[PDB]
Amino acid sequence: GAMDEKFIRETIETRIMMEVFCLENYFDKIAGSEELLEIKGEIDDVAAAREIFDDSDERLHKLFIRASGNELIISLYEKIWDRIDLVRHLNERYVVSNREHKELIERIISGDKEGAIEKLKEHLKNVEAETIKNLYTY
Amino acid sequence: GAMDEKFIRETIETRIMMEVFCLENYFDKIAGSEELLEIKGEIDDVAASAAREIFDDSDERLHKLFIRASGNELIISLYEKIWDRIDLVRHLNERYVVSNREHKELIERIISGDKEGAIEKLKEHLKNVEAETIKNLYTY
Ligand SMILES: [Zn+2]
Ligand SMILES: [Zn+2]
Ligand SMILES: [Zn+2]
Ligand SMILES: [Zn+2]
Repeated sequence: GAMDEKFIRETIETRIMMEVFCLENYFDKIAGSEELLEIKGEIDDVAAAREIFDDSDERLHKLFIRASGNELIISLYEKIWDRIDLVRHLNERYVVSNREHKELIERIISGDKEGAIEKLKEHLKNVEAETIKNLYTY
Repeated sequence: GAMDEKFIRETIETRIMMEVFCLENYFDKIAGSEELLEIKGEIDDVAASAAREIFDDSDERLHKLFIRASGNELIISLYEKIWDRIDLVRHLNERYVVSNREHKELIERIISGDKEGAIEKLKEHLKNVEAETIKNLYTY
């Protein structure tokens, strides 16, 4: 099939399914992880947010999945990662996605589980909307 | 790795992740489907005690329906990828009568519009299946 609106929407919906489940169910492990603080540091360390982005982005989303310790979930996420990576490269949103990550991280470390789950959904839906908005602006 | 408790628990957790997401987000499509009613009919057409022939066919169809209703081909394809594993785990412990009862209750919650209760029942069903499979991992 084509690289089209449906392909994009399916990718982001799958991410919401997986990443939000893991954030919700492994919230305390994520919040307590050294990896989270390292990612936060990498974001905080710069004003922009092109260099910051690709690393920090993959690391943050993959952390939520890894924290499950469920090797089947981890493997399924790795299986679809090239597709996830394609879709993220369709539209450059470094500054704004970075801001959303930073806010997500602060909700997590401050213990606002309900708000972190909301922010992760909002973030993925925002990314989706902007990617679809720009599908014909190449 | 081994076919052990962790393997089993990971399988059921994955199913809860996928199937509950799809039931929650495509509830009205599932509730309105002809397939759901065909499955219910197949369950209702034999005694609670006769679930064995019932079971394999109705069970795969019911769980796969939830996924299919998403219309998300990536989700559908990932569920298909893990299906042989799901099918292994279900075969580890024979629970035909009781799982069939749980399917019937789940279906009734769906067709009656009780979305919150259907989601609860699906989770309870998968967790009940998990617990019994682990309970019996050394009773072979
Ligand atoms: Zn790149
Ligand atoms: Zn992101
Ligand atoms: Zn069989
Ligand atoms: Zn079942």
